[PDB]
Amino acid sequence: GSMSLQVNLLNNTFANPFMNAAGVMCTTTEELVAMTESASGSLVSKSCTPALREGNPTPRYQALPLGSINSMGLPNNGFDFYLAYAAEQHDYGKKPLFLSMSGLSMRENVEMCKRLAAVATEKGVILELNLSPQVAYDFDAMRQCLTAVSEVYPHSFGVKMPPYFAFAHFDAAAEILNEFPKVQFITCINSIGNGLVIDAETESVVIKPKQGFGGLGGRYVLPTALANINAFYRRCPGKLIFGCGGVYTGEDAFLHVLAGASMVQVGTALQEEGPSIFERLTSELLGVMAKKRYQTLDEFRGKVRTL
Amino acid sequence: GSMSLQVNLLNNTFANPFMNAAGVMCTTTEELVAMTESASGSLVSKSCTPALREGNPTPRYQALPLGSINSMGLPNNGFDFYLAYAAEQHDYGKKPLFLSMSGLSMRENVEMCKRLAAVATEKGVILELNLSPQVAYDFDAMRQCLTAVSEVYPHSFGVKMPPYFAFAHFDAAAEILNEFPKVQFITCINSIGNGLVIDAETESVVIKPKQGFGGLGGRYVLPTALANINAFYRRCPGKLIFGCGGVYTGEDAFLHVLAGASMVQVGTALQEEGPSIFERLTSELLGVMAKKRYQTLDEFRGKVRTL
Ligand SMILES: Cc1cc2nc3c(=O)[nH]c(=O)nc-3n(C[C@H](O)[C@H](O)[C@H](O)COP(=O)(O)O)c2cc1C
Ligand SMILES: Cc1cc2nc3c(=O)[nH]c(=O)nc-3n(C[C@H](O)[C@H](O)[C@H](O)COP(=O)(O)O)c2cc1C
Repeated sequence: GSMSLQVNLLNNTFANPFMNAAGVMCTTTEELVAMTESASGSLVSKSCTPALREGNPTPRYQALPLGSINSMGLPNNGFDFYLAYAAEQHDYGKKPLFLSMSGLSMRENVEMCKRLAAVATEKGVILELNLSPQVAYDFDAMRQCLTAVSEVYPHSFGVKMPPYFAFAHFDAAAEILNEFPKVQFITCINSIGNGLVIDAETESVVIKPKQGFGGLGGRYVLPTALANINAFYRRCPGKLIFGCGGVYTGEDAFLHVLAGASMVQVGTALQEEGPSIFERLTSELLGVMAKKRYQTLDEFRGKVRTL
Repeated sequence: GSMSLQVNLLNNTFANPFMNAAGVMCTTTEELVAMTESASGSLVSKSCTPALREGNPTPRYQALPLGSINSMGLPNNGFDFYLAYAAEQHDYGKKPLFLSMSGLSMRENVEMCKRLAAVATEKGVILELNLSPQVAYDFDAMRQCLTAVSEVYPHSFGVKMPPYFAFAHFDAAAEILNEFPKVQFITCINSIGNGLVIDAETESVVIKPKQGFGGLGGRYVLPTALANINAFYRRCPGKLIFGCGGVYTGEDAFLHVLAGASMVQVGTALQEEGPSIFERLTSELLGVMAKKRYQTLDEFRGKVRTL
């Protein structure tokens, strides 16, 4: 019968839940256009700092059989660039736009948010604030960051979270997030931090920054991502959860949604395949839903069965 | 090509670096005997509490294409049983023995160590104290725990660590462990905590306890294990590191050792294959060493090349 990947949230309509992960194929004008032109339901711009940033020395990304490792070091074109893309260039007629922000201090985030507010009101761009020790592993730094943005930014927004690995941490993070009604979505997860890939043939690490230590993505991270999606799905019932981590197929995405995901972001798989991946993912997810006789995402979002 | 997998540490000689991971295939008398009869260089008994524990309701372990998920809940025969095995049954002639301890409180570890001391002294059993919201993720508690144990246990021991994901955490944990000369080895890592596996066919989780959340092992964890091994190798130059996580082949073990491992523990792969796996692994590591023109482990232990 009839089937739909449509999602409705944050006062927008999305043709499907798929979008890129912040930082993957969303740095340059061409990349942003290409994401807008793709079959994805949305897109998010590369996490930005106030000024242009070169990022870390190369090699700083390596694809792997089971995913990827990277230490990009936030290379990006600067806030003015992404702001201008949001203000003047993005076709909102095609799909909604998220802007990812990753200031190097609280003060940097405060300053960009003050400027973002106008473009968010007028054009409807949606902030994804990157919190992902790094800010979200320090609950005090995390509270302080959110308080500061909330104070100065007169709009809803969402937060991109590093993975946690303990229920006490799920509770502590959710408790903080729930004190901020402007945080209306939570993106789980960023990379699994600081893995170390060694190439047995060269007896060496495979990226240059940080003695070879870098964030893991891809097949490595799927169960951690599902854990985090579901953990915050349960503990933040007043908020949406966006999934990110280990999506290569419609079936993978199906798992994200079962766990509680509203949108589903694609990192490593998109890096390897390019924006055409979104045509395949939509098809595949529709195929999974057809075989299981689901017609909408609402039917099974967050309905994973426990034993 | 005269090669040796010999390891020498804590006044002991080990034929090869391989042993079981604590908790895999060593809960019962039969299992400990089979581990002693196997080709492994050593073995460690199931993490013990003061009294026997039934553990969590089943299913509580699931093997996966990329590894395993479990929430066993420390099922074990109790401290008296493993103490008795160490004191009266274990053939130290065949290989050295480690005893893993996991009291649920500092007081419980203290009282077990008081009684373990005499057996360590007399028979040579070596303690691996399991610090893996839980205690390893709380740095003040960790110091307190090690102070308490160090006060009553006049022998070298090692600690079993959960993975960390941030350089600031590597630094903080290492600084504590470096306060304690009795901590002569560090085992990296326990499982990646609280993953969530969801079976797309059944639309459900795969283990019963804790709504399907459980510790991940196997291929999922290898780069995290290598990071922690190398992280602690670097920051604790006075100690040895035992690797644990994602070892299926002699090549995996080669990577553990390059990262800095002295002993190499085998969990998931051993659960799936049984103790004969140790003949395969010794054979495969020698093959990898012959191809790379190494004769001994310390020729390349810790010698991973950075860029
Ligand atoms: C090359 C690269 C660049 C990334 N850049 C960012 C970023 O700028 N901001 C961010 O929040 N996450 C960033 N990430 C993390 C991804 O957004 C995503 O959280 C992670 O890769 C998990 O998704 P995957 O398993 O689909 O790769 C990056 C990941 C990669 C591989
Ligand atoms: C069924 C099972 C039981 C375990 N029991 C223990 C335990 O009692 N004590 C402990 O420190 N670690 C325990 N672990 C964790 C392993 O020691 C090891 O740290 C982890 O499985 C990663 O190694 P692997 O990737 O080789 O599985 C257990 C793991 C599994 C799968």
